[PDB]
Amino acid sequence: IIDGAPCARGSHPWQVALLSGNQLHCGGVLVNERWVLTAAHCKMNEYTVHLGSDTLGDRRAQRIKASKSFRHPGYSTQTHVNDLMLVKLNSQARLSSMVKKVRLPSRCEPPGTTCTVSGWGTTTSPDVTFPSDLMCVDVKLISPQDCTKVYKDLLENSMLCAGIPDSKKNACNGDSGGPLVCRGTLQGLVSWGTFPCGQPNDPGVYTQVCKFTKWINDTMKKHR
Ligand SMILES: *C[C@@](*)(O)[C@H](Cc1ccccc1)NC(=O)[C@@H]1CCCN1C(=O)[C@H](C)NC(=O)[C@H](C)NC(=O)CCC(=O)O
Repeated sequence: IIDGAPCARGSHPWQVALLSGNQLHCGGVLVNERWVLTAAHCKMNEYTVHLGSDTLGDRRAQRIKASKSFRHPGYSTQTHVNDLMLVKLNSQARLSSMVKKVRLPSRCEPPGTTCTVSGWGTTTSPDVTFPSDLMCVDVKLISPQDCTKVYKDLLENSMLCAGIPDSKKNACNGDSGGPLVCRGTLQGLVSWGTFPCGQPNDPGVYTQVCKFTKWINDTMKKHR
């Protein structure tokens, strides 16, 4: 997260991290005791999932191995359309005041809504700096018509743009798959942006969760 501040302690109990061993790979969100939602571009053969602490690296965090994951069938490794994936935990997450299921949306929040995006990704770019504490920034949803002016053919329908005018506040490497929450529901998963991160007036681009709830539910049903 570029130009953020630590998230409020205990306010992100549905945030997880996907690790390669104990190295950050991506963010994610806990959907239920057996499933994490993240970005398809974060696909690996196996993952370690961190839950239950705002401190990445916390010796007391819950850690669960995950062997199985399923990208949206429409995902492209070229364009990153449909950048979402479900990761199946090998054992059930232990829920508590610090480990909670995210609230998936019924509806799509409109342009101009204020939202919060979180993650443990780099706070600097191109030279990286990885934080210990979960970082947050508030960003506003940008309409497709406005966002197309910037990204043109790179933007496809189920991508949602968000940012703050003239601001570096944004997502960056290591934040993918983490949550963009607006008015109490999960509206986005971090997907992509420009490089170096934090260029003013280059929106962050998110998978628009309100377009994928049938696939999310159907896939979880199918796999257990
Ligand atoms: C995987 C996830 O952690 C990461 C999150 C992220 C968010 C914002 C900025 C950078 C990274 N997502 C990515 O790494 C995605 C998926 C692979 C490629 N990718 C990108 O966001 C890359 C960095 N974006 C680009 O290549 C964009 C489309 N082009 C440019 O940035 C060109 C130059 C420019 O205008 O500055």
